Amino acid sequence: IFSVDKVRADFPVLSREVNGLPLAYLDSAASAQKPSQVIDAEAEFYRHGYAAVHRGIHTLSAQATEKMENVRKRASLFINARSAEELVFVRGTTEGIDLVANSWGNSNVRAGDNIIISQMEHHANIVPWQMLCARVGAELRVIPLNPDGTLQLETLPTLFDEKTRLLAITHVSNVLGTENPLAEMITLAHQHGAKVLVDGAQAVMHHPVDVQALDCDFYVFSGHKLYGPTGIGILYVKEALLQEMPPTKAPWRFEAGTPNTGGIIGLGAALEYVSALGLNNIAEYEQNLMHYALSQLESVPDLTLYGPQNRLGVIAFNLGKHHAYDVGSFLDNYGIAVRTGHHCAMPLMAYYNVPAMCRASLAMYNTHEEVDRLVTGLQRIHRLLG
Amino acid sequence: IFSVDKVRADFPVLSREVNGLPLAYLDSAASAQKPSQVIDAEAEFYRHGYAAVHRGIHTLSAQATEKMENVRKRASLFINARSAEELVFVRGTTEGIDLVANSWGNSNVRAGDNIIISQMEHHANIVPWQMLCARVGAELRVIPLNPDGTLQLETLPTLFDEKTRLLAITHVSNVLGTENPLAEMITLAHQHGAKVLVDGAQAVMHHPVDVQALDCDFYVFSGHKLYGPTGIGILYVKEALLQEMPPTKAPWRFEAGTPNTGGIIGLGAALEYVSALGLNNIAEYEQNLMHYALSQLESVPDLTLYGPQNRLGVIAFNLGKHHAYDVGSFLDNYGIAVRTGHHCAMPLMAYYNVPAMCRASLAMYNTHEEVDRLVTGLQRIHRLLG
Ligand SMILES: *Cc1c(COP(=O)(O)O)cnc(C)c1O
Ligand SMILES: *Cc1c(COP(=O)(O)O)cnc(C)c1O
Repeated sequence: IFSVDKVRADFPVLSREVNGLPLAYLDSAASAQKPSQVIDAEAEFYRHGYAAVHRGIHTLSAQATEKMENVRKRASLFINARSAEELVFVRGTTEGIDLVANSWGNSNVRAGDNIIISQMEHHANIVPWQMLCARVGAELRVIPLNPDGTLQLETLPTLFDEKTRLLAITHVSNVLGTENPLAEMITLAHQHGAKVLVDGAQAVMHHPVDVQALDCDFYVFSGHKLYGPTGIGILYVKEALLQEMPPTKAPWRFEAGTPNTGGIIGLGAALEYVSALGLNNIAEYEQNLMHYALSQLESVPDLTLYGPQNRLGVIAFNLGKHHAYDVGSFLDNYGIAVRTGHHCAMPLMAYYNVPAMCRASLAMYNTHEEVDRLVTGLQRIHRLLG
Repeated sequence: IFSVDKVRADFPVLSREVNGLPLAYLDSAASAQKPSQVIDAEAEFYRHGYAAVHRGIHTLSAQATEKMENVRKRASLFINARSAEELVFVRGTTEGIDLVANSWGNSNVRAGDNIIISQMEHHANIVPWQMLCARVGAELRVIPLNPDGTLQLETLPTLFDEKTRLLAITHVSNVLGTENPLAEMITLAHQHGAKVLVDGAQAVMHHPVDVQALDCDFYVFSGHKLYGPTGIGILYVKEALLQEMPPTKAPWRFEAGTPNTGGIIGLGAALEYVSALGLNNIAEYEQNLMHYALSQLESVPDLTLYGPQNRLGVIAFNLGKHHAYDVGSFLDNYGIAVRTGHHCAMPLMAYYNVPAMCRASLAMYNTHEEVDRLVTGLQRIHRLLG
């Protein structure tokens, strides 16, 4: 069983004070805090094993290359890829998606074709497809939202046709916490010969992810949101699709310039740390924390929530008519870190006819007590400003 | 005055053993070792100040944004840029050059134009221009080498004309250690309205670099070669050239996706560390170490050296008719790390009619004693295999 107090003890930032008050870090969806096992694994590599990694002759370089390829293998097991060679080290989810849009998109999407995204996508899964469509004269189509923050699945027959080359879809919305029915959507897409890229940046820390079971063609996620270092992400490419991506041999073709070995070592340690805790244990604790928060938040007057009741990870909200920026500033003044703004999801904001929302993340190291501070803080803000 | 023993004490890898023997790390040009001030600055950020950085409302996010912008300012002072906003955080020199080739190259190089590179360039300063030239139907022209590893400057009048849009040139050759006459070459290039991109990845650790005095239009270098973390480099863009680079406002337009704040913090600490030592002190010590090495190497039979006598940082060599790979393996078997292969400079190898060379780097933490081990090792290898 999960013990949040033991987990929290691994994270040295969580003891920090902010504005003289104990930090309540509810912004893990923007970036997660890192355990000392991750911090120290990277530091130890720099301290005792550092070298360049291009199968250099000498010992440190050869040992560092092997360390990096062992992390690649561990990442492929983490997402149940068939082969370690299907995994590409990228700088982040943003770059991984862009890499696919140029390497695969440029030679597989032609004039008169269409690409399907959704109205809940992060900008990182919108802009590369907008650019590709303008480059080649294709059409970008958008699955719309329901008020509850789920996709209007009934619109799929009007969007998928013989010229649909790609579906690019978020696994979990970074704003609403909606989890999309990927397996079923992928079956549909493949019936038309379309490939599927999954943006999984908000999925891989909340429960197991199996790309063989999903049968997705591309899958991308971010190291820094998986309790890992910045500057490193993972792009999964189904080995079959390398024949559609013209250029040495794969993974390494897509890793030009010096690898971020520091970040790779830390990412490996983060996968180990998460696996040692167990993703199903994490899921169970976070789901219970989420249910406690949504129940307590019922007692906040004039609170508006956006998204489905079964959200993962994040709670998007606005308080009365107060601007999200001001709600966020008051919460920060209490030592509570939430995120405000458009969350790199302006089409989603436009759908709800707001310019901005507040967002609280509830991660595996957050507590019922921190939820209580958020609830109390929102009540205080409402009294003081209403 | 420089004390190499005090410097070496800051670098924990240098006490490492390899093949049971004390490491002699002569491969800093591939990647440099890092002092604990750099390692710990990054670790400390992760331990006590970590957050996302998009001017997020809350305190940690705001303080982290300010940390990253202070590193940007420190980097601009380090290279004497006019304004911190002229500096772009990139993933590395490879990506920084590619960024210029697409952002500036695509909208300033047209059919029938030409771009000038040199025969000593790293592939990172060749491939983006080859690609751009094929995209737009321009011509790629190459300044050839002299046997001594210097540029054939007399060929410039046949290469520069009214259609020359860009000169892309290495500050210091990663193989030969040749330092090119940038200031003069930049005057010539600007007389034809051509811009100049300088690849400075092997320059910025050896002596001061002043982009205002050079008047270069772009300048790029790598964090991991400047005693800093991996996954981070610097691209300098003369502010005037942002009008020629169409798209928010600059530096930040060219930094999509999450910044590598871990790497940025470590890069700042590396600049501080290098500045505290003093680049002129470093230059003086490395020049004396180099002169000692070239003098001692005279006593190695059948040694071939490539490059000018006034090289910086690296000594490229081959031993008799033995393959560089085998020379490198014997040296590694003695605990001495050199690099072998084509060094990402195949046109340079082809000019010298060899497939590969050995390369020893002599950095600020290397010693006369390590030079003696290299000399002894080469004599031993020659006896044993001749
Ligand atoms: C954060 C995020 C991204 C961007 O990921 P980076 O690694 O920062 O580039 C893309 N998509 C989603 C859903 C995200 O939450
Ligand atoms: C190492 C090097 C590069 C590549 O730099 P990265 O930061 O590894 O991408 C480019 N040019 C020269 C001269 C180099 O030495």
